[PDB]
Amino acid sequence: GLGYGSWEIDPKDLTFLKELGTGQFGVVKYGKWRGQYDVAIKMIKEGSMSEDEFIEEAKVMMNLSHEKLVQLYGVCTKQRPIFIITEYMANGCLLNYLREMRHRFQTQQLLEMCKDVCEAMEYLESKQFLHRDLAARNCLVNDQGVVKVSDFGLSRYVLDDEYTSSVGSKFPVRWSPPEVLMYSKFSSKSDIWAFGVLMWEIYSLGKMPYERFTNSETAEHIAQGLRLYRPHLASEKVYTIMYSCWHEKADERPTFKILLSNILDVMDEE
Ligand SMILES: NC(=O)c1ncc(N2CCCCC2)nc1Nc1ccc(C2CCNCC2)cc1
Ligand SMILES: [Cl-]
Repeated sequence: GLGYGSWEIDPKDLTFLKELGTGQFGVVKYGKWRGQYDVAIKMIKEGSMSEDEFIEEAKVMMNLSHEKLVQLYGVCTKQRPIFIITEYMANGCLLNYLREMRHRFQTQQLLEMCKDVCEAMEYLESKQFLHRDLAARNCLVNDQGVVKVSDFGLSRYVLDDEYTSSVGSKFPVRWSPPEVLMYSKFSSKSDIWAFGVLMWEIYSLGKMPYERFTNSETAEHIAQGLRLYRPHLASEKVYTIMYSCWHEKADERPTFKILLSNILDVMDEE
């Protein structure tokens, strides 16, 4: 089924309706399942993914369920290439959504985008599940403007060495705390750091972090104590929240449960 019964999905039940673009593993198409239900169809470019390891982990992701997590519906593994079938998010990638100036966002909307992500992240934390590549590019936006976290944990199965070497051209340097860039120490607290940068992305309407620095310069500078400036759209109270995510000591960073409380406190003042 589609979130019910088997999670090996029959490709014959799928109809391809539009190209959505490409992501980490290549082409993504919009389709319908059994003519009724919208789905996104991730066609996994062969050689890009550690497929056996992912399919085993997919059993684990099938059991995560939260409103603000993009739902994994199943896989199509009986063909070349394999497909991953997920919830359809009609407004696309959060990063691109933020950069479309026509939306004329209120800060009330930006803050709720942060709450959306923080709720998904608190749930993953409660399940001891790291995202490992949290950023605006890995969030999606549905037809109601709701933001949801996507492709949690999938960095573990990326075979492109430019993405997994901390010095590769594609490593999420700008979203990584010093202990990751320096020692490869991943934890819930490196997710917390990334969420702070993600909050800065949102309030910066999708500007790239540290845009005047190369990856290597950024890693050096954040390690010394350089930090992202307060976005003009972020109040002091909002900036204190993202800023708290970038403490030099991991154990001084908050949890996602604390961050959620902090965001809700600010929302409740409106
Ligand atoms: N699960 C999904 O719905 C979904 N997953 C991954 C993904 N992509 C492509 C972008 C890069 C990351 C991988 N796109 C997705 N949907 C999607 C939906 C609409 C658009 C259009 C709508 C008009 N304005 C924006 C463009 C683009 C992408
Ligand atoms: Cl800067």
